[PDB]
Amino acid sequence: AWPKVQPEVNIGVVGHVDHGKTTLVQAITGIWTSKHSEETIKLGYAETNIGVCESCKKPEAYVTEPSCKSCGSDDEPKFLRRISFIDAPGHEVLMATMLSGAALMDGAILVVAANEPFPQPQTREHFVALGIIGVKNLIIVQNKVDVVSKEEALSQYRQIKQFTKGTWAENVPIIPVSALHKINIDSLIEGIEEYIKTPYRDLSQKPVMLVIRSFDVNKPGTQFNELKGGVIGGSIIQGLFKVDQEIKVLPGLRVEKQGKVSYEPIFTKISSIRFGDEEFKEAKPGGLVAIGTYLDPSLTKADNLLGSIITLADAEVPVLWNIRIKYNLLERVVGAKEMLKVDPIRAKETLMLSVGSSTTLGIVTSVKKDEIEVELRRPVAVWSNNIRTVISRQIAGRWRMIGWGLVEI
Ligand SMILES: Nc1nc2c(ncn2[C@@H]2O[C@H](COP(=O)(O)OP(=O)(O)NP(=O)(O)O)[C@@H](O)[C@H]2O)c(=O)[nH]1
Ligand SMILES: Nc1nc2c(ncn2[C@@H]2O[C@H](COP(=O)(O)OP(=O)(O)O)[C@@H](O)[C@H]2O)c(=O)[nH]1
Repeated sequence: AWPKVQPEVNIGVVGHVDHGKTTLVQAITGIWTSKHSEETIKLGYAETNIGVCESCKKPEAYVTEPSCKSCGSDDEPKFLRRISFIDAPGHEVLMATMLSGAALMDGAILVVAANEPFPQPQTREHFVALGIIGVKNLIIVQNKVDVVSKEEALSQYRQIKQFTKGTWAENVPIIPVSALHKINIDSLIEGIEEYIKTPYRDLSQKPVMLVIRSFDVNKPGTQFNELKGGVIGGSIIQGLFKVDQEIKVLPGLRVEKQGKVSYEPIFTKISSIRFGDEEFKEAKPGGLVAIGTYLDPSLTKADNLLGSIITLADAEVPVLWNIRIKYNLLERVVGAKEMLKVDPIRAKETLMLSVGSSTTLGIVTSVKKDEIEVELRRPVAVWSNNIRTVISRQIAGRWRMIGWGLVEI
């Protein structure tokens, strides 16, 4: 038998909308992401086990369920790992969610339609977005190869391989498939194993989890004495959490008093840990977890806590209202139909910073070549110095990434 274990890695599936992201995840997992249930946790999210048939031949040997029959064995295949997929379906340019999901990803798949000319505009943007959020274990999937000749396909392979020449993606593998008719889906599973390894985990590190959702899971009609603590859900970036640990939510609760706004950490205990509809006793990185608490539900209702981080109660985690960022910029942003150039940061101009799952707004109080300082509209929990942030500006009525950087403390 295969063990029931949580997902150990997140892989984001992204690409120009309509190019087949949602279908591809379904080909692999057997689940359809928009929408799914339930659950809640939004986005697209789907998990699958991944296994190998030792007797049989690769790629065909790879399997997402515990049977080797397809290669001729009644033998049980070797369990490799459980993985999860996160894809943001539908409307794009809407992503402060690409930034949330950004910090969840241990690697990505960029879906490229084969019956359409490459790069499309949203396809170039996603390729830069990926560099900015610094997720570099990347497989490029050439989808819909079934609608075009081996030849039209190799042509696009040429174009893609060329377009990544000189880039950090120069050696990123390109895998042809049909998500809709399920062709060569095994080559892809092989590639995922080869090109997106579960990262080193250090379990001694201080537990930290980004909150991407919060619910009140009590159904209407629920008797008061049967009520359930608020549920927070999100993904653990480091350390591990255990049922019954004491934890706190940062920045936490927000106070008026009555004209001067501050933030108080929110303290509570972990009542339960769920991955999918599986309960567990611990939560490590990878996958999206649902943490039950002893919190008054009105605290977690309707994603109130979105953007928070969760640490253990006695953890030491600065909450700052001003931050120093060592930053790089892009020379040009894809912009309108034409390439656009980014002005250097100017004093007092307001910016959008994504830290972890937080998207928070700030006014730039100092600017130099490699560093800037911003006054934040809302404080951010900085759980370490390595923390990557994504600077974005207001360009044409819509917020758009102009570069990235490291928060310094
Ligand atoms: N650990 C834990 N997770 C829970 C619990 N109840 C629900 N979850 C998790 O929360 C999600 C399910 O939310 P759901 O039951 O749909 O609540 P809801 O319908 O959104 N709330 P509402 O009806 O108020 O809109 C899943 O991720 C599930 O695993 C619980 O008691 N403990
Ligand atoms: N022929 C063909 N059609 C596909 C393939 N993948 C997706 N589609 C179709 O493309 C349309 C939108 O694809 P979808 O999975 O929703 O991509 P998304 O919008 O990026 O999430 C749907 O009608 C799918 O049936 C494929 O591999 N081959």
